[PDB]
Amino acid sequence: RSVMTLYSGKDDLKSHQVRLVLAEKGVGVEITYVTDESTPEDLLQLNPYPEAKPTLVDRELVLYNAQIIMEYLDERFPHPPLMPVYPVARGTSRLMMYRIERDWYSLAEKIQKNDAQARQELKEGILSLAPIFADTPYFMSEEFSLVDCYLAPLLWRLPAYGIDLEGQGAKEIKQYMVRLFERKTFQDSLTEEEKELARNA
Amino acid sequence: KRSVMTLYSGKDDLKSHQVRLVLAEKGVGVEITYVTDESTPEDLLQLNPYPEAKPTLVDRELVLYNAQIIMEYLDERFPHPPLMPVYPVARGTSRLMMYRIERDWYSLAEKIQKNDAQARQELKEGILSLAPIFADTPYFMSEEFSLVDCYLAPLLWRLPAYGIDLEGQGAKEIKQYMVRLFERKTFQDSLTEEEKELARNA
Repeated sequence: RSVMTLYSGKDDLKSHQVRLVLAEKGVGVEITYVTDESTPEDLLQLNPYPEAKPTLVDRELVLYNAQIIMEYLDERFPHPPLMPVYPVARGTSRLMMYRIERDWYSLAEKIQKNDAQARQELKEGILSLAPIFADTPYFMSEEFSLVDCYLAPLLWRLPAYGIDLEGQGAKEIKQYMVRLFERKTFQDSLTEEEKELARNA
Repeated sequence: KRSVMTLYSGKDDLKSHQVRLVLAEKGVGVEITYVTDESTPEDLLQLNPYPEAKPTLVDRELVLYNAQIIMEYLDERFPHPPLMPVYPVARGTSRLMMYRIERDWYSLAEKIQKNDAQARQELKEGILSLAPIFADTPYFMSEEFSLVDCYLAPLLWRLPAYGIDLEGQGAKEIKQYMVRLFERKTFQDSLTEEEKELARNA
């Protein structure tokens, strides 16, 4: 068909981002799910790197790296805007996205290997964001953006990460989580595997 | 407080040279504070929380690190001349090529400056295999000078210092692109004295 193909993980944190963005753009995509057990021959030629998900294929153009995909989707499908307009705000947005992947997505990898230092570090970091959400309903923005597409998959996996939010700042973050998860686009972007993380853990 | 942007650049740093090239291409003037691994200033220490804290651009209350972030900021805040394509598909390709240069080649250049002899050959084998694309276009997958060339110009300049010489077939196209790249007045203006000294002493 004349429709984009997405090679996605079933439980992958970065594949969930792309799926959330495609839902926010309202675009229909053919999703082929890939496991660590077996990575398809089609994807094997299209993606040269060990980590193969997410990969978006469209006509001639093949793209990997999740932020490259997310920025392409925002440039190809402008409505609704998931990035700010002015270059200063766009710089800050990109920088926050960089620091979320470097400081927190890395911690989560360790938390899946049951690191308790990383678990405490991520909880402390998440709770420190509380004074942002007393200013703006979303991350440093009045409107939902791509930075919220970094935080939403991460904060969804918080019971599975063994993280329970209490103390000062919990009320503010939990409200932000409500604004994030109650979105129809978020609920539609969930795989059954991703849905099973909440109601079991 | 000062009404001009401040770049915290390295003297021989690869990613600092990218940012310096882009600022030269945009024609915008900047107070450049040079930093060594020996000592990093109190100002820079407060704004950047990472071990490797160069390049760092500081503008009013906005601090930016990561070279690709800074380079994209500069292209968006200073539109003339455009160093990125207009259409979304071309922009995605450019970003992917910029991603692969840093993942595949810039990683080898880290290993060369340490010890590695294998990384020297791997970078040589990488560049010479990409030689047919330079026959197609005057710049890397582009008819005009883009940010992809801003990834290649710090790399190919240091090619005598890496110990890689133009070898066999394909190297005619590489050197012709290199001479097209290095003879830009923006490139020569972006070079530090340390970076100039790599050319003559190797």
